[PDB]
Amino acid sequence: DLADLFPGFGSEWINTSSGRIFARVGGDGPPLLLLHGFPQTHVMWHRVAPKLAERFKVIVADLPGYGWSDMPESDEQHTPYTKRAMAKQLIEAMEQLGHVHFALAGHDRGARVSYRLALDSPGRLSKLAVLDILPTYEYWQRMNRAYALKIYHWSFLAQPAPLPENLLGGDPDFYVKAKLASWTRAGDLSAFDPRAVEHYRIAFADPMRRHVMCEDYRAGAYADFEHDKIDVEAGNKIPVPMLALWGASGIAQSAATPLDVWRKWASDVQGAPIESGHFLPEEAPDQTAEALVRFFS
Amino acid sequence: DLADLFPGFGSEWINTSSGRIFARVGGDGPPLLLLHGFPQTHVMWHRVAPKLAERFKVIVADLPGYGWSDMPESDEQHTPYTKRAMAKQLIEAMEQLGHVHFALAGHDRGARVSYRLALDSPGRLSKLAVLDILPTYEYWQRMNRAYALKIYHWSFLAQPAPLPENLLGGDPDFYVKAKLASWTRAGDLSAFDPRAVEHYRIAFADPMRRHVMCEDYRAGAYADFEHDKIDVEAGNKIPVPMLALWGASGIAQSAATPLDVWRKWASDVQGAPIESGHFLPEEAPDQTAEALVRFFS
Repeated sequence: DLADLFPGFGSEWINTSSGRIFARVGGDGPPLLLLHGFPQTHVMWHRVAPKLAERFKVIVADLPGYGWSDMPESDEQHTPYTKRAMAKQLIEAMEQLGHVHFALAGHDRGARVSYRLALDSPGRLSKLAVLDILPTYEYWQRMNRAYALKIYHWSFLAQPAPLPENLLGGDPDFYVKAKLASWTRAGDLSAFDPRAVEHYRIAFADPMRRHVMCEDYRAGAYADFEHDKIDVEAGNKIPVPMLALWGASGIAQSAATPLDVWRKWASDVQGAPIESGHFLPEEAPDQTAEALVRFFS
Repeated sequence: DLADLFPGFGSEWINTSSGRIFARVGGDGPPLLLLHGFPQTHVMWHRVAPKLAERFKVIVADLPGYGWSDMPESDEQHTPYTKRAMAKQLIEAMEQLGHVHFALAGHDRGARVSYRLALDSPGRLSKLAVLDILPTYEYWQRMNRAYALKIYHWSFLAQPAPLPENLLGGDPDFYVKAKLASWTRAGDLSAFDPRAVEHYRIAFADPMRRHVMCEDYRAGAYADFEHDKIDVEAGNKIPVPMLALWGASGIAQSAATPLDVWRKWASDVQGAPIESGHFLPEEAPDQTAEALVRFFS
């Protein structure tokens, strides 16, 4: 029932100290790690990874706790699902492949892992691409009526268990599809490959998977914010050359482009809007792929 | 079978242009309208209404669309569930009883109706009490990270239909009990009369009632905020003598000091904290009733 959307990619279960990371691996050349976000899995890269795999060893991983990666036991502080912890786990996973210095592109939650990784261990990264995020700190700092309605799920999923878990169980299929549709330029699922939607839907149908996503968001409200706040206050910038791509209808320039935001977080950032909703690699795969290839090569 | 929590009170089905308002009616003396909020019905006054009914003609109304009141069909602007519309409907309902000048105490959503009533139609009110609220404008204006996590439901229930409705429908009992419990001081259902809880749960079990509550919150995020915004930016103050009561562990006190906020909205406001969570009339019936008797007398 689950299509293989990365023909010619191998499938690796990468052991780490916190559990297995699942990854599709293809290509040859410099290693490039691609991290999806919510509510998706690695298959969201299915339209762009083949193009990346022309020039790179492309590692398309499920985030810890997402997709087919193992789900580490969480704790009161949601530690394993803090971006610091997920970055540490993915660094460990890349080390199991002998990749200690790699390029990194993350979308959504994966991009939050990615810039936290860049902040915590910039020596691991040759280049960083983040797709359609601002740092978690920025979202919370920007919090106002408009953002609270737009990213209500940041506060909804951060509610204490089991409130979101129980509500999500009310109609998980609807919810994951609603999230997918509502953040696209189209407003429907037509930008997505149906077989990828089935990947997302099946992952979301697992209550334990949904709980992990809530743990991720709870981290996003608490530890991840605090971690970012320390960096803002210390003036710590990302020293890795980075590319920030955003959907022109994701979250753009009401009073500051993402580029102006990322410049405060990174010393070397280039940016471009992509004609897309949130799901750049699926809504605008050619435009995301060429931007990524141009940047990483 | 639902309990009668208002022994001696009559029951009135009041016709209005926007549907019938259900109300319990007891007492004698000056008319006093009591409005409940979310996720409650008029029965949350059942501990304080009989005390009030010694001194006042107490009309304990279900909000439009709540309890046993009719549910006007909403529209794209959530118009019947805007506090302005509900206020107008309750003015009509009161006019049906011959009450064109009355005292008004509202809690939660009902308090939002109440202060909007006082802004739109102050000549209708002898005195106004609002329980555990600040104006909707103020909640939205103070919606930073901490407050967005505290009252996430303001943004979650305001999401476009049928997203909240679909999630709420899986286990409505859980959600209504979770909100009742989470906003009390004790954090459980022990403040509530079990028979009252059953009223609330039964109303919440109706998907149309749930939809109405979301419409209320949708109005709260849009039209209500806009109406409030116009008044605050115009410096329109409530001229009706006002009592602002709030729970020391309630919702209003976590955004800001309530009396300071209310003094910006009201030319003649007194305030007192009550040791209580959000549900002042059920958590602190004696203190609430005494505060209301003293103020309205």
